[PDB]
Amino acid sequence: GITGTWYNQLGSTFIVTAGADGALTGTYVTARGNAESRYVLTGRYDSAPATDGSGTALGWTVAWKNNYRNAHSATTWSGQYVGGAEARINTQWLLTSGTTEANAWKSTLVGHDTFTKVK
Amino acid sequence: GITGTWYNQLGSTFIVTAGADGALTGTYVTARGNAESRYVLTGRYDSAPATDGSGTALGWTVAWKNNYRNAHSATTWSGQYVGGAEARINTQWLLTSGTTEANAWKSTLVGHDTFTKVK
Amino acid sequence: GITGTWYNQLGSTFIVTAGADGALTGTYVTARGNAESRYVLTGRYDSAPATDGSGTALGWTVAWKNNYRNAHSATTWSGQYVGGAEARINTQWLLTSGTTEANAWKSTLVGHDTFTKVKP
Amino acid sequence: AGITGTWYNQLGSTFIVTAGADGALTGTYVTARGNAESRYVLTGRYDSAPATDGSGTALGWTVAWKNNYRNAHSATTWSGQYVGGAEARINTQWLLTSGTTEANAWKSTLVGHDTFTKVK
Repeated sequence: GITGTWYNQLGSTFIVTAGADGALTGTYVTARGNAESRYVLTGRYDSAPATDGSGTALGWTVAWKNNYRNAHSATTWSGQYVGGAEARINTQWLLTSGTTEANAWKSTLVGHDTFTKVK
Repeated sequence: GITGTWYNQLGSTFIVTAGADGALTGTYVTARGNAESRYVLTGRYDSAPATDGSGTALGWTVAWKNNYRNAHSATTWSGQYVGGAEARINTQWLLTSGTTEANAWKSTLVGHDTFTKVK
Repeated sequence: GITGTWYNQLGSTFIVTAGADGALTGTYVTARGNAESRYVLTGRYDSAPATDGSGTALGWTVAWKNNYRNAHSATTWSGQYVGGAEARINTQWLLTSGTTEANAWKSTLVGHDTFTKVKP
Repeated sequence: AGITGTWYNQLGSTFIVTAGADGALTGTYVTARGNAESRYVLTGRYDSAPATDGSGTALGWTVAWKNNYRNAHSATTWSGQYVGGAEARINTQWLLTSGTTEANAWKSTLVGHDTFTKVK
């Protein structure tokens, strides 16, 4: 149920393969949809989830460097897959920027994102 | 730099290798430190950080399932490596459990961990 | 604008008054809705926001103790009010429970709530 | 309780609070510069009947970053626990939300952690 293409509310797209061993690998593409807008992702999921209607736990990381650009920052998503007709990945994320020690206090943004199988 | 053996405040161990293409791979071992406590990690880091004194942004995920136990949860760590003598990795983390839709609102914990090369 | 009765997605009600000095005072009602589910809230908001089409920053706290129960915990919401056609207050929140030292690493939940003046 | 008094964080900030019998926290927060222009009102709540098993006392507070001398259009909320004793401490996480346009709300909220002690 996880492997495939997911869309968030703001225009982003994440293509992921969920391997049998717990691995997530894919590419995350930012709103521009550009080759310059593609980044690698890697994560982990619960490959033996409860079958009692509970969600499947997962997280992934994107570092925001590719061959064309580098924002010197890393986003991690933590969340759960929810299957069925209303299939959704519900997440919270933390975005950390590389800063100097004095600015370290304001290094990390926190948000949330919901992903769906259609836009 | 990043490649190595790090320890958090509480006794967990993070064995990581940082690769040229921006990959983090390794093993996370919880405080007990036996075989049943070893978990696979994956992540990313900025492989070309700023040269001005800023940290190196990075993130990883551990799904809390191995061959012996499955907690049906995943933590992601978002942070930065600060080099020099007294190298440290300062993070924030999100731990999400798989839950029913009714309990989702309390599926995620947040905290902070600091890692150093000394135990 | 902020003053009034607001509702989240999960059934709760935030009854708030925005004071001229930047105070928020009021009552937070969890989903059950009877008198054992009413708690005091206090908070602060930016009483002179920017005129560039930005939101209005605010936050508040509720400690989960009233005369009927005590959960030994407290939630704070940090957020912004966005006015407009369908006025809303977008927030993230942190819930901390009282714990021992050995358990303080799992003391804090994180989540987000969207409040509207229209009840779901 | 325990909580009433002056608390210092590592970055040079100071907060002076009074804990009321009914769960009120009121006071002032002073950022590192230390003068009038660096002083802000704080309001919050705490568990006035904590457990007696040695757990912490849950609490939280909010500061909106506006005084009579300046306005940053943001507010911070701290959620945490007081832990009493000889080395008393308030351990917190915080969220700092800034007022922004809709296009930038995704990037409105910083999260971090602060520990407050009674010695500077």
